[PDB]
Order: sequence, then C-alpha cells, then structure tokens
Amino acid sequence: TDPIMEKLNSSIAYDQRLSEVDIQASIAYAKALEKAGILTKTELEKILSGLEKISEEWSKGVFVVKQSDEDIHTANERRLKELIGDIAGKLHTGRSRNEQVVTDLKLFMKNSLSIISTHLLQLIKTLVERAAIEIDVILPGYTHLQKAQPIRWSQFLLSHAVALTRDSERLGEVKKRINVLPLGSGALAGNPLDIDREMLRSELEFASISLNSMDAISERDFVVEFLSVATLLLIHLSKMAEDLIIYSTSEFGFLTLSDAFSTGSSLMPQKKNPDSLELIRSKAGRVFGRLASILMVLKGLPSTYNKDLQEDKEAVIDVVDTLTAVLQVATGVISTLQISKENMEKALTPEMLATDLALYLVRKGMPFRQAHTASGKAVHLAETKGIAINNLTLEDLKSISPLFSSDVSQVFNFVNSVEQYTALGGTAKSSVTTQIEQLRELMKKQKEQ
Amino acid sequence: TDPIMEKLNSSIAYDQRLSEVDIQASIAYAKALEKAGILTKTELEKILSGLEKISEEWSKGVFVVKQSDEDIHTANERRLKELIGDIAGKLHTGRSRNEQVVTDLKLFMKNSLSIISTHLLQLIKTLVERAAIEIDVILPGYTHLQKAQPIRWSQFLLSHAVALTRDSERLGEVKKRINVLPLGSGALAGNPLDIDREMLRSELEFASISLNSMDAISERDFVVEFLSVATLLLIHLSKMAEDLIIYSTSEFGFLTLSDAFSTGSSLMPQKKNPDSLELIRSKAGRVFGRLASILMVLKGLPSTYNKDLQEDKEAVIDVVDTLTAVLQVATGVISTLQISKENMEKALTPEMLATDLALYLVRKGMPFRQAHTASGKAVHLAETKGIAINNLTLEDLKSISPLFSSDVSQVFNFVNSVEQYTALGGTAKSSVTTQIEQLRELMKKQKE
Amino acid sequence: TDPIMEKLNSSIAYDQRLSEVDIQASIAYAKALEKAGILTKTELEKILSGLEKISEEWSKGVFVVKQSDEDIHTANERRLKELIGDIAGKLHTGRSRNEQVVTDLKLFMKNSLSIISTHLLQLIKTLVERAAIEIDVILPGYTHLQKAQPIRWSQFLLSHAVALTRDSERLGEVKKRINVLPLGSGALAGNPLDIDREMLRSELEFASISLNSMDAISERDFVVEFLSVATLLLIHLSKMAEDLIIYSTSEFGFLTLSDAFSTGSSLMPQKKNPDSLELIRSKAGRVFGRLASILMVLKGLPSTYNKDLQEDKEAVIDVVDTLTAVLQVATGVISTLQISKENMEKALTPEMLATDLALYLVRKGMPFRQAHTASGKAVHLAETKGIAINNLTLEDLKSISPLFSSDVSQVFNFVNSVEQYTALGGTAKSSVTTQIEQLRELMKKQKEQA
Amino acid sequence: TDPIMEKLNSSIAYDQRLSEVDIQASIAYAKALEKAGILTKTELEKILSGLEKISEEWSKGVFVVKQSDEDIHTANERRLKELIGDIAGKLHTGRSRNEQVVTDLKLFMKNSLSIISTHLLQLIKTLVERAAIEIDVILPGYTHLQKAQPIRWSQFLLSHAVALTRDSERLGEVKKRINVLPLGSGALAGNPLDIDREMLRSELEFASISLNSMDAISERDFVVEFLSVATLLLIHLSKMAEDLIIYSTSEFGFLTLSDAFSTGSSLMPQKKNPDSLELIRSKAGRVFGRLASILMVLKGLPSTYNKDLQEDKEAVIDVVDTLTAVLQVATGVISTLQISKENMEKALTPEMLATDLALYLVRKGMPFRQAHTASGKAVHLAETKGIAINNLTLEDLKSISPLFSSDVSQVFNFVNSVEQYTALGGTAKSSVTTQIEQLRELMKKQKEQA
Repeated sequence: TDPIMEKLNSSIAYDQRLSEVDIQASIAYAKALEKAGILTKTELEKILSGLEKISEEWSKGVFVVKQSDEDIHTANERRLKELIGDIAGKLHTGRSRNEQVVTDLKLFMKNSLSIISTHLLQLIKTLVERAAIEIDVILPGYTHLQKAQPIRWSQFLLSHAVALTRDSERLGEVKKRINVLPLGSGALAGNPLDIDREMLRSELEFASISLNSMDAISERDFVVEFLSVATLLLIHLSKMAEDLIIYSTSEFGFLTLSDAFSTGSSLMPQKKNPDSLELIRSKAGRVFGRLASILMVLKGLPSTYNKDLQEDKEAVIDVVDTLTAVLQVATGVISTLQISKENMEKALTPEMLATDLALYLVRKGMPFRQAHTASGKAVHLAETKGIAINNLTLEDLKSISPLFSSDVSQVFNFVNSVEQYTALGGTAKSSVTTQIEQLRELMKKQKEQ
Repeated sequence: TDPIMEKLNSSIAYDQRLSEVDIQASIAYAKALEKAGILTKTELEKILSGLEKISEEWSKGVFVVKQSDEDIHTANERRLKELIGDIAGKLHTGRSRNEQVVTDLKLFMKNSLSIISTHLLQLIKTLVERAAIEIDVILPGYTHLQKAQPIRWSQFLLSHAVALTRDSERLGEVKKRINVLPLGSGALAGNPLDIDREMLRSELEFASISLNSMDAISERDFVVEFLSVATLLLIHLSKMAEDLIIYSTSEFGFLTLSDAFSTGSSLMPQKKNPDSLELIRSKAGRVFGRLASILMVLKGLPSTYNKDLQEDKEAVIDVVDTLTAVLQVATGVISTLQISKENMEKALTPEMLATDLALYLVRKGMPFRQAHTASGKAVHLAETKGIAINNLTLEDLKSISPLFSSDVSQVFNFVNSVEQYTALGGTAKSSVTTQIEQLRELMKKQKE
Repeated sequence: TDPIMEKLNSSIAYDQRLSEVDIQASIAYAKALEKAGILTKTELEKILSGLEKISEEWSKGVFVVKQSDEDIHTANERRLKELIGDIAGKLHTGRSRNEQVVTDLKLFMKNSLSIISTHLLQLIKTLVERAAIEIDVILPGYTHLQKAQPIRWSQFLLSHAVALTRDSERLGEVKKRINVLPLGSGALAGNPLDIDREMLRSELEFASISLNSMDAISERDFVVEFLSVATLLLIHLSKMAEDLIIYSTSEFGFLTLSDAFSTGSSLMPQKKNPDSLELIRSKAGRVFGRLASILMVLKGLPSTYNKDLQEDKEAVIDVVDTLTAVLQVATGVISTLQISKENMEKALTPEMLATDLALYLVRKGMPFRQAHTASGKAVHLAETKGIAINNLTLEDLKSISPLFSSDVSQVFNFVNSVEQYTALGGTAKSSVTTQIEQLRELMKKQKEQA
Repeated sequence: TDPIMEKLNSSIAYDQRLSEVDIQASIAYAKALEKAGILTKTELEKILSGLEKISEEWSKGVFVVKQSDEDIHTANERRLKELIGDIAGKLHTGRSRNEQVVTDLKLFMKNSLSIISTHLLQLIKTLVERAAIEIDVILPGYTHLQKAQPIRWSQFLLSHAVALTRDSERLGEVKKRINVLPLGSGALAGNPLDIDREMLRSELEFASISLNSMDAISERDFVVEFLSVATLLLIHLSKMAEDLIIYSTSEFGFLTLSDAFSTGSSLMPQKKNPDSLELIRSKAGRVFGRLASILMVLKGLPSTYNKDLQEDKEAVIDVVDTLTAVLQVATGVISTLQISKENMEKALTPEMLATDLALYLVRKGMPFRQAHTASGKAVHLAETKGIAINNLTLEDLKSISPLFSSDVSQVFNFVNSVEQYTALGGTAKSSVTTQIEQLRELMKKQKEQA
C-alpha cells in the first residue's frame, strides 16, 4: 500500500475522539458474544478488564498511538491484543468495521447532543431572564434597518429566544433517530451468529434497534440532519450577531459588550470591538460548509457501503465542537452586555407615532385610507410649522379632521404605543409576560427527557 | 419607480400559485375585522361576496392579470377594489404585507405537504409490496461496488423503503412547525387592533398561533426545514436511481425499466436508457440548490423584516413541484420495472461463500482468526488446483483442517447463506418478513 | 412514455431563449453539410430560406408553439418541416442533439456575457468617476464596524471599483473557454461524416474548436465557472449593499438613496428603505444556489452523456438575467445616491487621532512601543482633565516625553491624518488620484477585450 | 479574557504552516523599514539575525510553542523579542496584523499552487502518455451508462486529460491574482510611513502591488477563486473515479487497480476494492464544503476588516493538502492500473454497428431517414433469421436496398468503426494522435509559465 494513500486514508488523528465510545461498543458486543456461546465466561472477563484498561489509558491521556494505527478501531484492537493475547481476536467474530463506524459515531453524537442541549437551554434561559428584568425598556423596532415603530427591548430578546427554542425542538427530533442502534448489522447483511441485538440495545442504552442492515450501514441521515439543524441554529445566531454588532456601534449606542467578549486599544480606551459576535457570525459559514460537504458526499452513491462515507466523522466532530463553543460564548455575551437605557430611550422619536396617530382616527370610525391620509397631513403640517408632530395644536389637528380631540395627546407617549399590541404575540406588556411563561413551559418539557 | 428595479420586484409571474390561499387569508381577516368592529356586518357581506368571486375567477382560470399587477397580493387587492368599491380599503386595516407573505406561504406549504405525503407513502408501499412478492429472489450485496455477500433482493428494496420512511417522519415534523398561524403579527410589533388571533387560527385551520410578532415576520425556518428534509429525500432517491441505473446496464443485467420510463432507439431495439432515473438523480442537485440559496439569504440579516426574505417563494414552489413529480416517477419505475431472476442468480459466485466457510468452522468451535486463515488456505488451495472452492474434496478440506465434516457441503448453497442472517434486521427470510410487518405499521402511523 | 415524465422533460418554457442561437447553429451546420456533399447547393438555399424564416418568426415574436414541443430544438425542427417539408430531414445528418445543446448554450452565454460586461464596466466607471468628483470628502473608516483611522470617501468607493474590476477580469477569462466550438462532436465519438469543423467555427465565430468529442459532450465547466464568477461578483455587491444600507441608517446619516431605488411611506416621508440594495444582497444567495446545484448535478456522473446534464439550461439563464438586472440597479443606486458631507465630517473625532499622535513620535525617532505608551498616557490624561486630546498643553505633552514639539499641533487635523498615506494604495489624495488613473486604464484594456 | 472565547482564537494549531512565510514577510518589512529611516543599518542586521534564526527553529522542528501564543504571528514575535530584546518592537512600526495575515496566506498559496501544479501536470502527462501506448485498444463508449458505439480507450483517457488541462489553466489564472502584494496596506488606510512598496514586492517576489488598501485588507477573492477552481478539478476527478470504479466491477471486467490502491481480503483474493478512487470522489464534497463556507462568511460583510475573515486560513490549508494527496493518488491509480484488452473487445457487439450501416448508405448518397429506416430493416431481418447483422447475406442486404455492395462487409469491423471519426476531436487514430500532440504542447506552455 502506497504511503500517500494510507496517509489520505488515515483518521487516527481526529477519530481518537471516539476512543471511549469504541470501547463501550466492544464491551457490549463482547457480552452478547458470550451469550451467543462464542466466548466463555472466563474469556469475557479477560476481555472486559482489558477493554476497561484501554479505556483508562485514553481518559488519562496516556494511550500510545502507533504508526500502524490507521484508525481508532485498529488502534483499540491492537492494544487489546498486546494486553490480553490472541484471545482478543475472538471479539471481532461476526463484527465488521462498517457497523462500528456508525455505532461509535451515533454513540458520540448522543453524548454530544446531551451537552449541546445543556448550553442551548442556558442560552435561551439567559435571554428570557433578561427579557423579564428589562421588560420596561423601549427602543426602535426596525425594518430595512429603518425605524418602524416602538417595541419593548424585551420583545426583541424574546424573538431570538423563540427561534432558538424551535432549534431545541429540532435537536430533540434528531436525537431520537440517532438513538437507534446499528450494531448487529454486520458488513451489510446482518450479524451471522444470531447475536442478541435487543441485549445490545440496552447495554448501550439505545431507544431501539435498526430495522434494516443494508440501510443501517450505508445511511448517514443522522449526520445530514444533525448538520442541517446545527446550521439553521447558527443562522439564528448569525442574525442575533448582526443585531448586537449594529446595536453596539457608536452610531446606534444601544449597548456595549463586556471586556471578556470584546477587543480594543489603549489609544481608544472607550472603543470596543465585538470580536465574539463576529466570530460567531462566521461559524454559520463553517457549519453550512460541513452540511454541504456531506450532502455532496452522499449524492449518487450506490449501495451499500462505500469508502466515501468516511468523510462524516470529521464534519460531525468539528460541528459538535463549534456549537459547544459558540453557544457558551453567546450565553456570556447576552448575560454580561451593558445596555444604555438612555440611548434606546432617545432613539424613540415623534416621527414614529405617525402610524399610531393614524390608528387613533381608525378607532373613531374613520376608514383606513382616509386616516392614513389624515395623519399624512398632520405630519406635513408639522414640517411647515417647523415643529415635532406631538407639539401640533389641537386646533391645528382639527383643521385636518374633526375627529381629533383632547384625548389625542395620549398618542404621543411611547408606552401607549407599545401597549396597543395586546393581541397574542404582540409587544404589549401582557403579551411579553405571556411569552415568558410559554417559553418556560416549553423548556420544562423539552428538558423532561 | 425604476424600470429594472421594478423587474426585480415582479413576482406575479410565479406567485399566482398563492392566489387561492391569499384569498382565504383575507377572508379570515375580514371576518375578524367585523368581530373587532372595524367592519359592519353589512360591509363584511360585501367584502366576502367579492373575495369569493376573485377565488372562483382564479379556480376557473378566468382571472385576468394586468401589467400593473406586480404580485399576487396586489392583483387581488386591485380586483377586489374594482369589484366592490372604496369599501375594499378597510380590509387592509391593521394588516401588513409582511404577514400576508408568511401566512400564504405557510398555507401553500401545508397543502402541498399533504399531496407530497400521499405520493411518498405510495412509493414506500410500492417498494414494500414488491419486497413481499419477490422475497425468494437472491442476488449480490455490494460494497465498493464489488460483490460482497449474497442478499435477498427484498432486503435491497426494503433498505430504500426504510430510508424513505424516515423521510416521511421528518416531513410530518416540519409540518407541525409550518402549521402555526403567523397572521396578526403586523409589520413587526403585532396587530394594533387587538385582533382575535384564536378566531383566525380556527378559520384557517392552523394548530396554534405564532408566539412572537418579530420572530414571525422575519423567520424562514419553516422554509429551510422543508428544503433540508426535501434535499435529504432527494438524496435518498439519487441513491436508488444510481443502483437501478447500474443494475440495468447490459453488463449487470438484473433489471429492465418499462418503455414508459426509458428511452431507446430503432437501431438497437433491446437497448434501454433509464432517463427517468437520470432526471431523478439530477433533481437532487436542483433541490439542494434552493436549500443553499435560502440559507445564504438568511445569514447575517438583521431583525426584523428585510426585502431579502422575498426569495423564499420561488424556491419553495419549485421544490414542491419537483418533489411531486419525482416521487410519482419513482413509484412508476419501481412497480413496472422487470427483474431477471435468472441473471441476479447467475451473479452469485462460490467465491462469496468463503466468509461462510469460516463461520462454519467458528460455529464448530474454532476461534475466528484461525477460521479465517483456514478458509483462506482453502480459497488459496483452490486457485492452485485451478477450481472453485465449492468443488474442493472433503479430503482436500480436511487437508486444511480436520474440523471440516462432510456436512460442510451445506455451506455452498446461497439460500443457506442468506438464511444465516436471522438476527433482527438481517437478510434472512423471517427477518425480511418482520421488516415488512414493521413497515406496514409505520405507514399506518404515518397516514394518521 | 409516462405523462409526469413528459412534464419533467418539457423545457420549452424557458429554452425558447435559445431560439435564435439555435437557428444560427443550424445554418452553420447546414452550410457545412453542403460543403461536405451531403447537401446540394439547391437544397442548402431552400433550408436556409426556411431557417431564416423561422428566425424572423421568433424575432417578430409571432412563432406559434405547439403542446407537442418538448424543447426548443424540436419546435424548430418541426417548424422548418412545416415550411419546406422532407428536405429538412437531411439537416440532422450526422448531428447529435447532445452537441446541439452545448453549442446553443455556449452561443447564448457568449452573447450574454457580452451584455453583462457592458453593464459591469459601466458600474465600475460610475464608482470611479464619482470617486474623483468627491475626492475631498472625508469620513470614518471601519473595522469591526467601529471607527478606526479616518479615510477619504473616494478611497471607500474605489475599494469596490477594484474588487469589481477583478470580477471583470474573471468574466473575460470565462468568456475564452466558453468561446470554443463543440459543434461537430456528434453523440460522443465525434462527427462521422468528416465535417469541416473549422468551417463551422468561422461561421459561428468561435475563437477555436473543441479538442475531444467526449469531453465536449459531457463537460459543463463553462457553466460551473460562469456561475462561480457570478457568485463572487454578487458577493462583492452583497458587501457593498451591506455598507450603503448601514450608511443609509438615520443612526449613521452618511447618505440617502433616491426615490427611484428606495421605498417609504407618507407617515414618515423623511425616511427611505434601501429596497434596491437589499434585493441585490439577497441575489447573492440565489446565484450561489444555482452554483451549488450544477456542482451537485455533475459530481460522480459517468462518461459520457447523461440526462442529468439537462439541469444546466435554466440555471444559466436565471443567473444571466439576475446579473443583467442587478448590475444596472447597482449603477443606478451609486449614480443617484446623495451623500452628506456635513455628517461624514462630524463623525470624525479626536479619539481617532491617538494613532497619529503616536506616529508623530516615531517620525521624531521614538521607537514604536514607547511611543504607543506615550500616546496612551496622553489620551489618558486628556480623560482626567475631562477634555479632548487635541487640547492638551505642549507642557502637558512635554511632561510625557521631551520629544513633543509645537508642531504636534498639526497632528490634530483630519486632512493631515489621511494625507499620511501617500504610499501606493493608501487614502492620501495623490494615492487616490493614482488609483483613478489605474482603474480608467484597466477599464480601457478590458473594454478593448471584445 | 473569557476562556472559551480564547479557544476560538487559538489558530496556532494549524497556522504554523505560515511560520516560514510569515518570517519572510517580516524580513522584507524590516529591510523596507530600514530604508524608511525607522531602523539603523546596525539595527536591521540585528533584527534580520533573529528572524533568520527563528526561520530555522521551525524548519528543524525546534521552535518551541507556548500556550500564550494564540497565532503564528504572536508566536514568531515572542521568539524574536527573546532573541534580540526590545529592538524587536520596532519591527512592528506602521505594520498591521491585518496585512500580515493576507500577506502570509497569499505567499503560502503561491508556494502551494506551484507544488499542486506540478502534481496536476504529472497526472495529465500520465493520462496522455498512457493514451499513446494503448492507442489501439477499442471498447464501447457509454451514454446513459448504456452501450452506444465503439471508441478507442485513448479517446476516453484523453477526455479526462483535456478537462484537467483546463483546470491547470484556471489554476494558472488564479495564481496571477494571488501574486499581488497587499503588504503596505496598514490596518485599512494604507502604510502611514511612506514605506516603499515596490521594495517589498521585489523582496517577496510578487508581480505587482495591491491597488487599494481597504480592498487589499478585506477582500478574500483569492480564497474564493482558489476554492472554486479546486472544486471543479475535484468534480472532474469524481467523474473519472466513477468511470474507473464502474469499469473495475467484475460485471464490466474492463480493468483492475493495483493492490497499492485497493483493498480486499484473503477470503476473496481476486476481489479488489477501489478505496483510492472512492476516497478521491468523496473529497469533491469536502473541498466543495470549504467553498460554500467561505462564500457564506464573506456574504453581507460590511467594509472593511471583520474577525469573520479569520475562517479563511483553515479552509485554504485543508484544500491545499487535500489537492496535493488526491492528485498524487490519482497519478498512481492510472499508471499502475491493469486493463483487459480481451474484455474491452468482447464488449463490442454487432448491434452497435447498425449506426455505421446507416452511415454506409448515407456516404453513397442516400438520405438520412431512408438510410436509417433501411438499417432498421436489416436489424429486424437479422432478428427474423435469428442472427447478427454482420451475418446478413449480401443478397440479404440487397433485398433491402440495391445500394448495398459487397464492400459493405467492411462496416462490420470495430477498427473501421472508430476510424470513421476523423474530424478534429473524434476517436479516429489520427485524431487521437493530434490530441496527444496538442496536449503535450499545452502542458509545455502551462508548465513554463509556472
């Protein structure tokens, strides 16, 4: 075998991450082998101690990888032999590297998803709490990055929490299909020794066992969807990244990141660069990249097993480490950023109540198109008089429409503006509180696993 | 008001597919506007009566679009106004285009999804049913596209059916997040007229209402999911298309497609090209593209609404039609293709039973490594004698290991070979049957 | 054939766009069939008269399509027969639809790329000229979207002209490989009747001819790189859009779009939505998708021809009309946007000059590290006295380092600040003026590359 | 300061690959720094002495790292400070880490592209040379993965060589845009000390210098272009891998890969698994992933520098190494693979010559349709008499058309079949020879300018 080939085929570098799960998978298989009558009670005991010792070497970071080790599987097989003798060879009876690969990677994914869940929920929890505490703060709502209408700083935070919560539900859905045992599938036709797959299921703690050996070996649906969900979740973070970065400029001045999540120079001690947020926005590309790569690897592949499939491991490991890092950095930013209630308050302008003034007429029976026009004049009449809209005269307004009354003054209040949105999901205070309740009930259920 | 700029906004060319759903949403909103007092019982009467005729117009293909109509929403907005007068204007009270866009698309998707589902369950049923009938057939199981071990053709068909079964599951899931009402979100802060969203929910038949107005106007998670599940579905089909394409070459000769799904020529009557399978294989790329575009569109956009979001429509609509066509074509190919039991069988060689020769010794007590060596020495010994290992003499095998008894003959039998895989999920007959039962029960939980 | 399968093959809707180039290809081939002996001069004349007739029917827009037409190559094949009958059949002698497809597509791309370049050079021109006019405007330069060292507005404008100019170079390069004649490759083994390929080349005006029939028929490199370069170009525009969109926010107040390329309402008539720029940003995704699809279509496909290759047509045309419209709208926006020198100036602040203050000590000999510390103490003490750095005293300054002189008073001036960058590529006026000459030249050469 | 945050910056793990080039970028800025006046001739010698030492510690594996060094630059600076003292600091005068990263990346790409280019040409030479030697082998060419008509093995090999040739040309175009110096751009406004950029260019050996500092700092075109080109190249390989994998099946039995590039078991000695081709085909996705990723990263970014740009380094290094191995593995696969002339020949059938039998009539003046129809009858007749068309009798064929003459017996010969395609690009032997010479010529050109 050519050197440049075996190097390109090598995977020991990164798949060492599967060392622990590889062992657990062999332990279970050994146990079931004993039940099948392939191993004796004695041999099994020799294989477990051996395997467990190998487990310790890795955990202690003392395992010795050698030149020959093509992958983590061979590595672990070599060690067991060195440690217990040719007896270790009986372990591979009926087994196939083909099924180890998917078994280990799924085991690794289950464990990984457990951690990603934790951090993902902590991020959501962090956004919801902040929304609860700052429920009074109001600032501009944007469209086309232009000021549209007032909204509660909380409605903004909750819109992100809501999106991230759908991400938590999707992750949960992926987890169920990853939680299905492929071991006992052989090279492609099944285990040839009537292995007790049910027993294998509960040793590894999988929810159920794979239905078809050919599919179980050649499918990488779990990788694709984990990657797809990972990507959409990063898309949500990239969106939030964009928001905070813009809000964190000096032009906007709505908030300032904490020292731990920013960079700056002594020459401009007040300037803070949102490195953390930019780092996170970029990971969306990194993750999408991995998703696209695997979608391309699977397309057109004949059945059953093909070497092309080996590309999954690295992609899955990178994305796992990417999410873990990114979620935690996100939690921190949101937790420690400093808002300027004063600046957000100043961003609220009279111009932004032209919409509200139109609605005021609508409530008094005036038709949509006419009220709109009416407010249109008030806004124009204000330009002429060279004054802000809230300082026009009741006498001025009345020249526009008889329907304006002393009670029109309330329109020019921002709290009144937001409180207009009581309908479920709106930005009114009750609606913000309703959302914080809904999201907490949601997280209690999603975590009840 | 710039000529080319206008060209880019025009969507009316493709979004007329939302004509009926747009009308239904306006109908639901009007009703709620009456309940809020924005419209009088009378006004409502006249608004629906109009909306209804706009619907009937579209359904009957009679609706007539004008050069000024820049998109389906504007078209119905203009048609209603010229059918009932200035009164039409009150219909837009407190309502935002930002919310019509998502409401209509979610309705369109919900509907298309039922249709997709029916076509998908049909494909699955065709594979399962065929696996049931051709269960006795046996052919090579491949790895690296080299003959690995003997498998049942049914196991091959069910592996694909199982994969599509997961596709059906994901679809249902996407469906639940799509079946949520976004109406009453305003342009971003919500409905300013305390609209009854529960009423709108019931009228339109959604399962629940969107939780946050900002999130509801700006997210296209529902699109990305649909495109992702769709791409994976197509990936599965691109895999099946490849197997059948290779299996239908004259070299392999396992099957032949019907004339309905193949092309040929008069100079070579027996030659059949599987372009139905080729079209299908290529659509995996098409669908993948739409997925990549929307992702790219969403990345980095700030809250809340941004013109960029308008790209979703065309992508969703294409993928929906592509899926509907591809599935039906898939089903036909599967049920009318003709397999050659003879050729699939002549393809099984004794060289594939060397693995079985070793298991034989393993079942007789020998540990794996030595069994593999023994089987290997027998394989080698045969090359030496220039014959097939199934033609070795018992004396020849005992020459390699006393463990070999006269019964070893039972090894060189392809039925006995596949019948070793009884463990759940294997290719053994009992196990294939079990898969068929399990799949029938899933198809049933799927319909529900 | 199955009904749904027929819908899957129907490409007539979008491929009519190749009607003209298809007819040009037939004419070429036809004439080459005469020279080959397969046709008589008489026959050629009767076929050309028919083809020419069809051409007009498309150009006049009066061609009637039948529900029988699955694709453009069929519509013409039939229509020619309706016109001249049986003699039309000889035109397809030795020809393969597999070669009609790429030939027609390469012709359409050539014609198209010629249109696209026109618009691209025009966009680049716009930026460059406007750059010269507004060469005096100065505003903040950003990194991390936070203010760094001030720069000239023109420098900004030119950064986009330069990137766009590389896009133009890449298109020129794609144009070359596209401009290779595939006609005469047959189904996959080449033309069997020894047709004069070079003659077809001349007639069709291709630079050269394809080297391998199998490669010619099965490759789609020309589609891939075309979508590739377009995608990069859109990336550049998506970046420029992000810039202008943000610069157009009332929060920044640096510029405003004309009404022709914006949106707004009567309630807030003083506000403008950057619709144009947002559409364009979104189109980067659209184009990228088309790129992704063809890449997936082609991966792992076997030699030589497969129906899969049919997915190229639509993608190409879509990307062509997107580029064509996006560039035009992009030129309009840049052309009509109104800036605010008043605000771009204000955004310029004293804190942005601490760097210059430190450089100042470098010019006077002090090493970088020590000078960095020096400037540090300076902006720090300016804080203590609660005053802007520019107002410290020569003594306050002298207390930090004896090296401070009274000339440091020039340090607190923006124009001087930008004028520090005289090295090629920098924002200094002469460096900017130089770039404007270079761009004009590059555009000259590219313009004269067609 | 946050720990997780710091693991996301630690690029040392992979950017060490810029160690040597980073040092060269500095050795060049120092020398330029001296000319500017910032350094003394004695200082320069001192600084260069350090760098020139640091360069060795890496090129010998001794450069000890530190869990304080986030990136390769910080690592290289640290070791310079330790080697020469506070004088090192001056090396950073006016220099911005923003320009160091682009400078280092392009230099690393210029070097890598040159190595890659060598392997690419080796692959191409391996296919063109083998095509010459095995130019007589004839096998069926496929469309829709079905048999269409005889072709020369060499016509197949050359088609892949031709596609790879265009990759070679694209890579060459990309190298010219990467060979442009961005050093001297500062943080975004340019170098503030009038550094001599021409001196830098010459020292580092670039062809020209960047035109605009803002662009030079923020553009990642060179990463995108390289990724695009590398993806098309891999697609080409994914297609070659598919053909060879399929041709290596026992079903086709056309060729066999060597053990060095295959896998198998003692249980089935003859079975050989094309792992080499499979690994290669899969990389098409991996490399494409990198391209998708960077395109998303740049899309929508505002000017100028943004931390996001930091995702370029790893993608580039990964594709460089992926391209390097894949190309060598391919060359080894083609060169050491064994073909089966016998089986390639047994695959050629008479049914495949009906087409030729039709062209036989055409060349004698019969119109296509009539000739095609006529060939159809010969085929049906053969079914009738239950024999192959080469067995039909002259009297038999006459009964179909009086145009058939005894010389028609020469239609039924496979060498004769391929020989019909003499038109430039076709599968005839003279064409295959012209192609080989044309390719040998191209490689020459593309090799000289590399």
